[PDB]
Amino acid sequence: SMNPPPPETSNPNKPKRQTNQLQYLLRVVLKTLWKHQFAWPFQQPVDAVKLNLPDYYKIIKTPMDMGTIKKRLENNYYWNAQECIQDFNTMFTNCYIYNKPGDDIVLMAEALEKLFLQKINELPTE
Ligand SMILES: Cn1nnc2ccc(Cc3cccc(CO)c3)cc21
Repeated sequence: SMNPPPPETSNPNKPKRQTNQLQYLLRVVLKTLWKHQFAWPFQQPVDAVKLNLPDYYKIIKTPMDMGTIKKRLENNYYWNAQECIQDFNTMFTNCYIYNKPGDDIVLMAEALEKLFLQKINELPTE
C-alpha cells in the first residue's frame, strides 16, 4: 500500500494524436536522455518500498517518470508536445520537491533537465 498505482499510460476516453513533434520527443528526446548515465533513477516510478522512501508519496501527489512518459508516447496518449513536456517538467520538479539542493539524486535531475532543455529548444515543424 506504500506505493500507489502508477500513472495511466492509456485512457480510452482521451483522444490520441500523432505529430512530428511528438515523434521527435520519443525518438530523439526521451530515447537519448534514457541512455544518459544519470537516467536510471527516472526510468520507472519511484518504488517507495524498494528504495526505503516510505514518505515519498505522502509528499509527491503527481508522480511522473520517464518509463511512464515513454509508454505514453508509444501509446500516442498525448494530444500535443506541450502535454508531454509538462510530464517531463513534473518529473524534474517532483525530484526537487522531495529532495534538497546538493543531493546526489538532485545533481542527476539537474543535469538531465539541462540536456532535456537543450533538446526541446528546437522541435521539428508540422
Ligand atoms: C527518482 N527519485 N526521486 N527522489 C528520489 C530519492 C531517492 C532515490 C534513490 C537514489 C538514487 C540516486 C541517488 C540517491 C542519493 O541522493 C538516491 C530516487 C529518487
